[PDB]
Amino acid sequence: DLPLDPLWEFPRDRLVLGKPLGEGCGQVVRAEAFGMDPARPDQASTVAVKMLKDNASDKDLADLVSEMEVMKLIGRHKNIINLLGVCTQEGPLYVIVECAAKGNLREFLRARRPPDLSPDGPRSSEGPLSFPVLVSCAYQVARGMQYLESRKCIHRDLAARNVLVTEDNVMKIADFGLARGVHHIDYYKKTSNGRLPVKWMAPEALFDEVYTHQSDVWSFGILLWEIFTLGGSPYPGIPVEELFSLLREGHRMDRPPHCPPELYGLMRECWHAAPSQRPTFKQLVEALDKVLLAVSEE
Ligand SMILES: C=CC(=O)N1CCN(CCCn2c(=O)c(-c3c(Cl)c(OC)cc(OC)c3Cl)cc3cnc(NC)nc32)CC1
Repeated sequence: DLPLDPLWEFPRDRLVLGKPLGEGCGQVVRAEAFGMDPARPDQASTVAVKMLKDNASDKDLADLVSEMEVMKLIGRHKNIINLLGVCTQEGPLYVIVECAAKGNLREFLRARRPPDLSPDGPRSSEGPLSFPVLVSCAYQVARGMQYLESRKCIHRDLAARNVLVTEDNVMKIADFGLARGVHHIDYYKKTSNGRLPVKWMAPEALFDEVYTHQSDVWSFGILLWEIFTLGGSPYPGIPVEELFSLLREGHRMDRPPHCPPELYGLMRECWHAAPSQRPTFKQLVEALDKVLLAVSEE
């Protein structure tokens, strides 16, 4: 059956599968792994494991294998979900990646929105989220995307919900190696979560089925809006039908409340019609870095 890759192959009996982590289009499971670091063979670690759905066609198998091989080639970076190991021999196909304890960025932000709350303590009107951390989140997603771009990897669905947050609040770009079938997209279809993925698509991607890294930049611009709305849904109260014509008329989202003009400027820059007139991820990393270092250091 599948070829043995000793560099990545991990003994399946060293896995202890646990509770699911989400939906997927295979099954994702939180698992316990022993000896992932071969220097510490009896040391436990929490990982994420992707497997095949019950009654999976040969396509579902080919998709996961394809996704497995993409992650091998892209390599390691602190701001993406990294491949840890695989199980290809003598049993079902397992793909083992890093686990993000705090879930996706959208839920992270929404669950940490600021407080008519009865004031206790010295910091009652002080929410968990502060401006510099928000910028840091944006900066990390940018650096992560930059790495992917350098690996000639286009995400095609960059969004706050496709960014994962670790125990130490590190942003990791999720699901970057998926074959999402961009020729059969139901633009009207609303996900289980209530999301309309069409709201993250660049015009050249939506209208012309053209994806580039500049297409991801457009998406990143939408992600920027999500961050500083603390998990707000883009184009509020606009159904897909209206979004079509609005985008054709060149409509853009308004400046969100409590958002400095520097960042709304970057958003609008990412939403420039001409892809060449949008910033690169390298420029985004640099721009966001300047804002990050401009914080008051007491
Ligand atoms: C697409 C529709 C959908 O409805 N959904 C539900 C939400 N979404 C679940 C997040 C659960 N989840 C993953 O899918 C992965 C993960 C990632 Cl990103 C990979 O990218 C390359 C690859 C991979 O296998 C190869 C795994 Cl297994 C890693 C991961 C780490 N941590 C956590 N904790 C919540 N959850 C993860 C999966 C997509």
